[PDB]
Amino acid sequence: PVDVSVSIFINKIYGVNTLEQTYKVDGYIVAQWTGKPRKTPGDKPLIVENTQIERWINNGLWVPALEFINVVGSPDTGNKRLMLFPDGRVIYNARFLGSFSNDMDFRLFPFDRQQFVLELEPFSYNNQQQRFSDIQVYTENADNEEIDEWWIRGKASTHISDIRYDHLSSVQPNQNEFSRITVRIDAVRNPSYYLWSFILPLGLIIAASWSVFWLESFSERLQTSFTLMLTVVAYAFYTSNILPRLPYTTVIDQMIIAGYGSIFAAILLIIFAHHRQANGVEDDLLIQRCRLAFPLGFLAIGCVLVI
Amino acid sequence: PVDVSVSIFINKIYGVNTLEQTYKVDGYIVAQWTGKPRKTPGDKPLIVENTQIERWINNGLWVPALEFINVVGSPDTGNKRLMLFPDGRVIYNARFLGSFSNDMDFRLFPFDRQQFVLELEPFSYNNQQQRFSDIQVYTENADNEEIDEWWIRGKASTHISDIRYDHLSSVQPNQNEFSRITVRIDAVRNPSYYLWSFILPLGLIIAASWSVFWLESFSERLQTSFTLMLTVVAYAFYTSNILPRLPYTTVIDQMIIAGYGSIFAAILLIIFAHHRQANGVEDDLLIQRCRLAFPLGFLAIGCVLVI
Amino acid sequence: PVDVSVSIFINKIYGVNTLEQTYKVDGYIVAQWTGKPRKTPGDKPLIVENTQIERWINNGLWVPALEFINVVGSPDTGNKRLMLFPDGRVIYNARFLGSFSNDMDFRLFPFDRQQFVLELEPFSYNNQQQRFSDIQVYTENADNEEIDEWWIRGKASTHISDIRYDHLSSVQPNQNEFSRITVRIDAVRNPSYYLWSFILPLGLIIAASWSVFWLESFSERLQTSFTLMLTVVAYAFYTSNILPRLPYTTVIDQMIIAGYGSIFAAILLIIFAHHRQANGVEDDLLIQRCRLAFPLGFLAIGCVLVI
Amino acid sequence: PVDVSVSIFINKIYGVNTLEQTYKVDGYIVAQWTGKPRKTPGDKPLIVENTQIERWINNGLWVPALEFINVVGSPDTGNKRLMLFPDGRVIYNARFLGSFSNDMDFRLFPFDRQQFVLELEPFSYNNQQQRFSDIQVYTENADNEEIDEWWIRGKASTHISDIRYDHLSSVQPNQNEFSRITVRIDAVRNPSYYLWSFILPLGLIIAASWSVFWLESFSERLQTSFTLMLTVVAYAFYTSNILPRLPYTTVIDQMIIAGYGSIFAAILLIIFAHHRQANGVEDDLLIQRCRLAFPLGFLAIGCVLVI
Amino acid sequence: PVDVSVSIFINKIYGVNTLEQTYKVDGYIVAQWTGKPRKTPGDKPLIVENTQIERWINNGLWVPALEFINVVGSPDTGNKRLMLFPDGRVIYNARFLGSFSNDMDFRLFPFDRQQFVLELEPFSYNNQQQRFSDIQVYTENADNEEIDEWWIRGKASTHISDIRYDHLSSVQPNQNEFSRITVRIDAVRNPSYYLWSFILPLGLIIAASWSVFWLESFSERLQTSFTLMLTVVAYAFYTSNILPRLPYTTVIDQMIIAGYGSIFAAILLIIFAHHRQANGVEDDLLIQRCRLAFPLGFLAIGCVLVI
Repeated sequence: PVDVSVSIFINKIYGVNTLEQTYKVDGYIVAQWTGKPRKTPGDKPLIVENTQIERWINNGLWVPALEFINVVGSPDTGNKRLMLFPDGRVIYNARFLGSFSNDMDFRLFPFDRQQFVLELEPFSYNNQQQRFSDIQVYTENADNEEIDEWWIRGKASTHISDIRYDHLSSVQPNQNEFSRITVRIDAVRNPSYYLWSFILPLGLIIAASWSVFWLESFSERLQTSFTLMLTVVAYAFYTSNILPRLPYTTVIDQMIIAGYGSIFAAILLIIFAHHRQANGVEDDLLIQRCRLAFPLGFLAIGCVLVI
Repeated sequence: PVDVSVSIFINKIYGVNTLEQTYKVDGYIVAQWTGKPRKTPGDKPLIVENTQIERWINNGLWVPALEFINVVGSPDTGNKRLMLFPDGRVIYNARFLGSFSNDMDFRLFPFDRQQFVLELEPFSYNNQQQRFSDIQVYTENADNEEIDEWWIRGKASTHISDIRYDHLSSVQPNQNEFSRITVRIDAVRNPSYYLWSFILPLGLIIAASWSVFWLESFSERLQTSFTLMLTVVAYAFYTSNILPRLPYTTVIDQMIIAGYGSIFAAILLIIFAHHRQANGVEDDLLIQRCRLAFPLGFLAIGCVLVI
Repeated sequence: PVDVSVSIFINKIYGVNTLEQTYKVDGYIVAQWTGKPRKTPGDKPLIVENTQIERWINNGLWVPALEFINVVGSPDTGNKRLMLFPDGRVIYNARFLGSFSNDMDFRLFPFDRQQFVLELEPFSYNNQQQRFSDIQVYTENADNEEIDEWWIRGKASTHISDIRYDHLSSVQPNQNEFSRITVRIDAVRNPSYYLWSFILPLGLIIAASWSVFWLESFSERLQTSFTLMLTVVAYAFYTSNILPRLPYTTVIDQMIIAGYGSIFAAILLIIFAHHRQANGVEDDLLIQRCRLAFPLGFLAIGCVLVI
Repeated sequence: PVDVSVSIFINKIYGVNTLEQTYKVDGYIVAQWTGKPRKTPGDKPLIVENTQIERWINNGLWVPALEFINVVGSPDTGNKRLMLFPDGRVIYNARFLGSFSNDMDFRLFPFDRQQFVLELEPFSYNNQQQRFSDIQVYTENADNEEIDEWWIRGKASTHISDIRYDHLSSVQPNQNEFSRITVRIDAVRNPSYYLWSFILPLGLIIAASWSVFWLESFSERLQTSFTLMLTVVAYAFYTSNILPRLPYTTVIDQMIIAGYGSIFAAILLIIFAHHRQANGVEDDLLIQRCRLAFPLGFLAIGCVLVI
Repeated sequence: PVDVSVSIFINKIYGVNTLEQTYKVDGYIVAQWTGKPRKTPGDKPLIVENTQIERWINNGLWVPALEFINVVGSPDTGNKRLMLFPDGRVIYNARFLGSFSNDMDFRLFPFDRQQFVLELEPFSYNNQQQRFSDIQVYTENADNEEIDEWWIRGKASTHISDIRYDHLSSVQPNQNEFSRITVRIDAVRNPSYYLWSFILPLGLIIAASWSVFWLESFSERLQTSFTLMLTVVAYAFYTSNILPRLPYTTVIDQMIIAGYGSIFAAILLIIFAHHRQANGVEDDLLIQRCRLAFPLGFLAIGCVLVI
């Protein structure tokens, strides 16, 4: 059971893919273990650089393949180095950029918060053959968050576990568990742009829609209702052209639907108010009371919506 | 006739491209067979990792090439391993990400349901030379479907078959059959987003369009009809900018066309009512009757559509 | 002069790029010739798979390079095999996916019809050194055309030709000709989507635009004309955001221009009728006349255009 | 100083990237020089194909690296061949597809005209070590200009020069010169599409905007002005969504700004006419003057700006 | 401590990605150091080209791997050469294209100013093993800035520093410092396009929106306000579809929000004027006053909001 100590440096996380639930991570990976002692040039450690590494494998060196479980396709392995010590220690250091997978819930967008995970596991060697001892994940402070799309909330959380693959061969008695490293980094989306350039104008438009009941004529009210409908449609289009593709309704989508329904209920109430009573009465109490009740009814419906 | 037992682990299915009829599949592939026995270091099984694999082949090891039939270009094979047992067993294990093709019908979108298929076949060796014994496909449960784009409905269906290529050589007596593994996985699209953010606003706009006959003046009616047409145009624009490119009409496209035809028929009826009777009679009976005859008749039209 | 018999299996054609005039083609390529006999294990033919291929070339085996002339960049070569027969026969079989070029005229879109071409030619060896004997192009029937964007109409047309590169050396007497295989596949675009969601709504919008002359007042007519102009603009925008990039006007672009001109001529005719006569006359007869002359006149203009 | 004669075949130029000032070039490159004589298999010249080339380099063959200076990243080198003659001649032939950069000015778009340049230079050897003797550039006729986006004006123009890199070491006396081949191909953009589907509808919209002064009432004029503003806005959006991204104002952008300013000046003139006279006399005389003075000053500006 | 002198030639900077804070840089990298003398053919230095370089490493040539710190994934290594001198000097020259990251603040867009940085560092060798001696950064003048997207303001600033990695082993006394080269290039964005086609039309639209108070009727004012709102919505749509994605509000976004607020305050003031005094007195004094307070107050608040 070989003891392996790892350390993963994280340079950047970016490239959010909402539909595919992937994210790009660039950083470093260090893995250290202890092998048979060896003679080096002098007693100083030996340095082996990318191509030369393969040579040592062809001559019998054991370098285990550590696979990113949650990765998406072969990542872009940058420079890689082996440091070989005379006492047998071996250190594998590699720059890596890769697309990783994780369950991501975007329903509370733009106020969502996610957690980027990394999953390391030996590809061929089990835990009875090769064991994980140490994890250390370092994230740069970068406290000037205002510029970045995402805000990291705390340093990385680690988790070593043992994964049991049930569905395997039947001649292998007990060598079916593997040592898996899982790294989690919580982060929150910066909603400033969506607050100011999406939410605030939408609320202003809906308030303007409420301002329809201050028209004197019925024809004016009903005709302007369609201008309001078209306004909401154009705004929803601008929205959808900017916002990311998704298979569920975002919060902004819900505000859009709320504006649609408010205008629809306004049209219904306008028609009803004009054609309610007898003796050619428009029920002036209904119109001039709705002129202030409609904002409060909608605000109560929205405070119930946030639940 | 070599008996090969395979096992395909499916990690993720995503990236549907509607125009190309492709979908990306990331997972593992395992293949086991029995060859001539071999001496290993001790009687313990030997493990060979990516680069060294090629070396063993150059010294005479026979590793057959298994091609994904329905694949699109060279897939991205990640880490790969050979496990060699002293009794002759050989196991090939490889991580793979690839884009696959299949007939996909999106006419009932966004309520469509598809089936992702995989087709494995030996590239050069026929069925009289190399045979498939077992198929085993494992899919993760992933029971929090509400977030995922597609909902897997059931376990995978497998089928070993014999494929016969007619157009071949003329010296080949009986070596013209191949062993093909076929895996099918049914799936259904999540229609929530298109129901709430597309279907509901489209229907609400169509109802608001119906509300034109409740106008008193004729000029108001005809002038407002054009604002309604422009609303439907902007809505169809927003729709088409979001929805996937396709060569046929989706259900939503049909609803857009239905809104167009509804407004056009409304304009025709408005003109008819204004100039049906003599001496400039409005024919208010027609206007009042269609005020509620358009909804029932159009729902009947859509019902005869759906069936 | 080596006789080479080829066979090209065409699995799928897709991914047309209008601006680049490229299209993606995935299939197989087979090339067969007869060489000096060779010793195999037994008298059964020998099979060589991807990597080992290079070894055989390095030991003196002659494998000619066949270049796709009309391809765009290095294609994605999948699995490849060499079949070596004891009598000297050699068969090269390779899976290939590539982007190919051909002159493509999209003026009649969405009613255009194109033909996908493939051009094979030996890269270095001339016709006095290497000759093409047979071509056979196989495409699966796939008679369920309704799903696919393009409809293949008949089997591929083949043509062996000899191409003479003029600009060559001046000491070379006659070794300047090459054997080129040309494959052509005619196909027609499925216009259903563009028929129903583009052409039909456009005609409906243009007829509704003509319906402006049924307004009683002049001011109503002129004010509504601008709502119609904006409607056409929004429609052209929807179109252009959806339709493929091109450097020339499609049929749909001309229909957009036709709607533009119809609305503009309508505005011109409205002003003319308002100010045709002296003493504040409206020339209502002109409005009544154009009310039906615009359908007839514009459809006569469209039918003269379609000749 | 070795004399090297090259030959560049140009198959296609496409894929202009406006922001990056890049263009895709697909063609062939041939380079010939004369070396020490050599023994061939038989007395006929020997042909070496892609993979074998590297082997021949390891055995002492001198093949200089010729770099495309203005290229962007590693181009896609397809098949490459060495033709070795017994008299010592060496010919390197390779298919190449690459993205190239050059100063491109798009200010007069869609009436712009550009020139595609290619820049070849030996990577390691100077002019005293390796010299360019001949250039021969072959460009396809492509006389079906109506379909192609760009019109080539003439065959390629070439220019060999010697480049001196100032910023270098101080021990190198005069070996700081390199032989650079420069190929230039002038071309003019076909403006038909942008003329008919962009310029003409925009001018028609602006003329309709001029038609505001023929409204009788003041309220009609001022209220219609805002729908006209909205029309220009929607058109400008359609424009910018189709037209290529750029860091400067195109001619079409200038026409958009001209329409905007025309509508704004129209609003100014409308309000001025309404309140130029005391007691708010409408001053219809000003409207009757400006209705045909405004297009006059506009088209005067349109002819002036051309200078 | 090996002294290494570098030289970085910068060919082009482009491809700014606002969300990822990356930019593509193409140029050359030169590295010079002095090793033990060597026998060459003659006294002229020996030149080694790309592939052969790798061979020389397997036979014992020491070429240190220098990594770009701020790069994103393996850069696109073009041609590379080794020049070996008899006096012991060794020079590595390589063409490179890569994606680089740096803190980039786009808040003052379109007047933003950024700085493109490059960070060079040895991958495996520390400063006691390998040191940087000289920096020389050469940038082409390119003084025709008007065409290019970005304008470089001054020549590059260079800086050698020593970077200390804390998290390392604990037996290593002082081998925790590395020699880092830092290159900074200030640059300013070309605002012409965003000035003329975005800022100026937006200001004209806002002034036109102010021109609503010159309407005589109350209904005219209130109904026209909604057309103005819709105009602002379409304009914001056009902007956001063209402008680059960002997580914060640009200056242009602030102007859009300001137009929104102007229209909303105009509606508020209209309603207030309609119901300011008893009996729904319209308060013509309020309209007179606001006709000049709204523009002047907007100028004052806009001048306040920038300091």
